[PDB]
This record gives sequence, C-alpha cells and structure tokens, in this order.
Amino acid sequence: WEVPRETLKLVERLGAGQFGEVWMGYYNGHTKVAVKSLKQGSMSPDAFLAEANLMKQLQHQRLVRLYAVVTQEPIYIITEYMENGSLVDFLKTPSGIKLTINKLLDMAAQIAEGMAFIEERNYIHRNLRAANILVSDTLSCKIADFGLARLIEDNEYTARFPIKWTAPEAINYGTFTIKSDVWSFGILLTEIVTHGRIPYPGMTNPEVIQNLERGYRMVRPDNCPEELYQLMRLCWKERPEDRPTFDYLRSVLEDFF
Ligand SMILES: c1ccc(Nc2nccc(-c3c[nH]nc3-c3ccccc3)n2)cc1
Repeated sequence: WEVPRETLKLVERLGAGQFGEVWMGYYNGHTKVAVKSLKQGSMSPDAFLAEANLMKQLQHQRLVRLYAVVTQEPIYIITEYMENGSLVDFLKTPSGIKLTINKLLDMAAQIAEGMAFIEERNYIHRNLRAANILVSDTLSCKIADFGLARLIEDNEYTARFPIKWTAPEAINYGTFTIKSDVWSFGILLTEIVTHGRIPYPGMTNPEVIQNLERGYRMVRPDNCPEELYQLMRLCWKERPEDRPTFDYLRSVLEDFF
C-alpha cells in the first residue's frame, strides 16, 4: 500500500479545498489515477488515512478502490481516475442533463448495490449524498468516503454545514445507523431525478430542521415516476425500523423497468 512518491506524477489539479487537493496523475507511468493530498495541519495524518484503511476493509465493484498511499508529507491517498468526477456535478453537465430515466435508475441501482454490501458487512456510510458518488466514462458509479468517524463537507477538497441528507434521529440525538443512510439515500434519489438539484429547494438548513420537526416531506419531483416517489417516502419513514433495507432498494431499482 505504501509507495514511493516517485511512482506518481501529478498532472492536473481537479480541485482544492479547506483540507487539501485532488489531482489527476499517473501511477507507474501508465495507470491513470486520482490523488487526494492532505493540507498539513487540517487534521492528523492518522485521521486522514483512516479513509484509506476503510477502502482496504471494504472492497467491492461499487466502492472506490485504494491503489496506494504516500505516508510522508504531503500525505496522499490514491485511487482509480473516474472520468466524470462527482455525480452531483456530472448530473448538471450537458451529457448528464440528457440522461434518460432508465439510465438514471440504473445508476441509482448501482449505488443501492454498493450500500447493500456495506449493510451486509455491518458498516455504515454516514456521508451518503450525490457529491460522494463518483462516475466513470461508462457511467458506472462508485461510492466514496464511506465508513468515516466524521461528517464531511463538500468544500474540503474542491471549491463550492450539510444537514439536508440527515435523518431526524441523527439531527436530534446523534443516532447514526444504516437506517439513517437509507434516509440519506431517499434524498440522493431526489438529486438523481432532478439533474442534481439541491434538496428542499428554497429552504435554508434551519428551515429544513423546523420543517422536519413538523413531519415535513418533499413532494414528488417533476421528472419522477410515482413508484419511485413511493420508494423515497419509505426511505423517509419517521421510525428507522419502517425504512427498507438496501437489499430491498437494490432489488426494486434493478427491476424497475
Ligand atoms: C473532475 C473530473 C474527474 C474527477 N475524477 C476523480 N476520480 C477519482 C476520485 C476523485 C475524487 C474527487 N473527490 N475525491 C476524490 C478522491 C480522490 C482520491 C481518493 C478518494 C477520493 N475524482 C474529479 C473531478
């Protein structure tokens, strides 16, 4: 896993944020990679590399894979280069806006599959949203930034607090489980079918929290099949035990058409 820095050549900066940068580069001369680097002092090396350790423990076709790390400063985590970057950005592009509902739900099904593996293995995501899904040249989706002890912000490694994906039990008591991820996934489905639109459009974060106290749920988005809306509503059941498993979500999305 540890590799010498000279095995890597960083070519182009993909983003810069509060805690570091992400670069496209090449590994061993030919393998196109993305390189996340830690801005010194943001957090400790061990806190940063925790993401890498989690990638090792959970390997799956729908999960971002660890290629290597560089443990001397600047610290690097290295993965496969994904041509289309973050799902939330890709959905807003010319190509993303033209995707059919069939293709959007195939992508949703891939995300549910990855989440079904995380559930099966008794882990949680905690940061599940379109921003933390990566998309390949063939439109295959991979889950990033899973299993962390901490809640991340989207401006840490690119230019841009997130509560619009957080289940009520997590807001009120800090209770995070796979069922709070199921909640987050329902919100992610709204991102998918609205070509990347922000949830709860024209509410601020405090207004969302006030509305959730009163049991508020988003209406059916314009581009949204009724059956897909009823799946979102199941994701957003107040009691976590009433929310479906990821196993179930995967099966319904895979067989949707
Ligand atoms: C624009 C166009 C393409 C890409 N490609 C890409 N490919 C793989 C990963 C990433 C990326 C974006 N944010 N964080 C990462 C990331 C980088 C290394 C390890 C773990 C996550 N990013 C990113 C931005």
